[PDB]
Amino acid sequence: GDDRELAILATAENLLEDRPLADISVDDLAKGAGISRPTFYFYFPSKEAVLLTLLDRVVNQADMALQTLAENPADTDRENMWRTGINVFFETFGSHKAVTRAGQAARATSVEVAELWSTFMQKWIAYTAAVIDAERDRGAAPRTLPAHELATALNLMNERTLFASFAGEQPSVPEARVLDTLVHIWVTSIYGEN
Amino acid sequence: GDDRELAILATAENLLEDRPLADISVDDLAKGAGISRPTFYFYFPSKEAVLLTLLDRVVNQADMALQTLAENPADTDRENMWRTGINVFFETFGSHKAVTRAGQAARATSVEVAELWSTFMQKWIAYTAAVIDAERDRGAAPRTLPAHELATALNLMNERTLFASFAGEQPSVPEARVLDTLVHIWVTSIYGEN
Ligand SMILES: CC(C)(C)OC(=O)N1CCC(c2nc(-c3cccs3)no2)CC1
Ligand SMILES: CC(C)(C)OC(=O)N1CCC(c2nc(-c3cccs3)no2)CC1
Repeated sequence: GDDRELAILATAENLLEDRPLADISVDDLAKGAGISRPTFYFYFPSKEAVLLTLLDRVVNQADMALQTLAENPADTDRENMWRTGINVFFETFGSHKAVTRAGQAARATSVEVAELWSTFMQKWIAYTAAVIDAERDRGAAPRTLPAHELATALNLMNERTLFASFAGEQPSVPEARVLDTLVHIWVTSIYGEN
Repeated sequence: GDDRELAILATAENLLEDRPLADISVDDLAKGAGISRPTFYFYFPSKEAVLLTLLDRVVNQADMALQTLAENPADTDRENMWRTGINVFFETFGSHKAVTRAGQAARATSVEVAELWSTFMQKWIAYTAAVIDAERDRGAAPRTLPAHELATALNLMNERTLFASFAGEQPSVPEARVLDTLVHIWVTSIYGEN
């Protein structure tokens, strides 16, 4: 009943390693999962619904992980604080590169995928702006740009930059350099007077 | 002979305002251009080839404009220097939002579009890193991150952020705030010790 769904999901992720969604069929997924094609159709209406679910799981896993840090006041400098937070996304999405690649491409063809991404991007930006605001309150960061606007561009940077790196796009920041790169830009733009 | 091509190009850009490429037909474009369908096929092999050409023109227009500034040593502060350069892209792409939207989406389905974008992104990053290097040489900017890595992430920020704004994505930085936002992050990350 339920392993069947989980077997579909694993097969989908497995097969996403080697080819896009357009090159994987319901037969491909039923076959991998040890089920017939109409039995697939009991768990999912389409291969696109399988992707949506994979992406949902990865996005939520990154969100929950971020909330774990949000509840814990880890004794450290400002720089370490942002690094560990950026690291949540580096590690989560980086541990699921195929789903991330596929999920990003699916934004353009699927309003459910587009909505999903939009929802969590809104949450992550709001939390970032909440933290920049706290920093400003305590006199740790200067009152420069509107915090929500600053938080938007920085999170958009992280999206584009982390994902370009994972896919090895030309141009991209090498995966082994991306964390350091993003953290530099975050700290100097949040804390910098100029 | 040649206005016919230019009429196809104008009709394509006109029609891109109201719907995507998938909702515009060769008949749509021949019709707008005052030509028959087989006469279209003399100038372009596909609607996708019409897009590629539109994008090529917009990318080159932004590149030439950037090179005009690159040759001129405009007397001003560091902040103004980057602002006018970022402005080249804000203005060019912002004056051609439909082609930009369509051209960005076409990256995913067209290796010629993907290659085109990749080529110019490589050029623009190289020039940015060349300027950061000059700044460092003259003692204007500190030797923090590798310049080419810094330049990559900043240009990726500009890509994602400017384009999200133009399309009015949720989340996005309002178009009237995006220039100020990007310039802040560029100046603090290039010039900031921390
Ligand atoms: C200070 C704490 C740990 C609370 O927050 C952070 O350090 N953050 C908040 C969220 C930031 C974030 N990055 C991202 C994305 C990366 C890639 C695509 S979205 N989404 O949110 C990373 C830094
Ligand atoms: C200092 C000079 C004027 C030489 O350069 C700049 O100010 N630049 C270099 C190029 C930078 C750039 N932005 C972009 C993109 C914006 C949107 C998509 S690419 N490409 O290159 C903008 C700032």
